[PDB]
Amino acid sequence: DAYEFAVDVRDFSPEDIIVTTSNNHIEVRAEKLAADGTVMNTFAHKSQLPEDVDPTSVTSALREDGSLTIRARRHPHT
Repeated sequence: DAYEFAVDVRDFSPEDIIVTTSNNHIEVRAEKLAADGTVMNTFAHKSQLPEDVDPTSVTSALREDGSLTIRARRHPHT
């Protein structure tokens, strides 16, 4: 089984969407610029992964409905 959550990136461009991970957190972040290029819109979704989720297995899939799907596999205890 894997661990996944969704992010709302509907009004942003793929270039500005960024996924930053580390030992126990994932950080999705985007920002939409105007014609000139001034930031008119930005957010930052910073998650706190469980201890069994491997942060190096994080795949990301943008879909046509404007939702970003973060996905990481977990090695549960046995």
